[PDB]
Formats: sequence, C-alpha cells, structure tokens
Amino acid sequence: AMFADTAALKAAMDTALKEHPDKPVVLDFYADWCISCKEMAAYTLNQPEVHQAVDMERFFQIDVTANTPEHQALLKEYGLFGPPGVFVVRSDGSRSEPLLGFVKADKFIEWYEQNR
Repeated sequence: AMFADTAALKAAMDTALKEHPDKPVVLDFYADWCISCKEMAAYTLNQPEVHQAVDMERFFQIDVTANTPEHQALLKEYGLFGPPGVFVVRSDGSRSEPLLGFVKADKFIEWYEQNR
C-alpha cells in the first residue's frame, strides 16, 4: 500500500534490503496532481508482465501530496522537486537514475532490468 509516513517507508525499505540484499527495491514518488503517476498506475504498474519482471512486494510508493517537510526532505535527498520519480534502490546504498514520466510495460521492464 502507499505510504505517507517517510519514517515508516525507510523502515520498510531497510528491512526489505536486509531480507534480500541480492535483490533491489523500487521507490516511486506519488502525488494526486501527478498525471504520469496516474497513467503509470492505470496502464503499467498493474500489468501482469511487470509483476512477473519486478517483485512488487519490493515496490514502495510514497505519497507526497501533503508536502510536509519530511516529504520535501525525501524529495531533495532523491534529487527531485516533485513527482514523477521512480528509482531502483540497491542494498549497496546506490540508486539508479529515475524514470521521470509515463512508460508502457516493456520500457518499464527494460528500465528495471538495465538498472539491476
């Protein structure tokens, strides 16, 4: 489910990386004004070929609609002003360049596979 509490989010991400460091996690920045976020949700993230390629139990979403300081802080730490923004985040600490808009499943998957 979508997070709004960044403390809860990091806790979940840290655990997932300790549980399977040989697998990355994915972090996705959502807001209710984000058109590409809603396209991703409707045409790509819900598609069976994505769930086959990406472990969606390892897919974390943070809702920054409220724009509280913790949201602002997290955006800046990921080099964003706002959504969209989808990162591959690895157990090493390193993160991929973000996907910054709507793509269909095949390009999403290509982006994931090429970024670990």
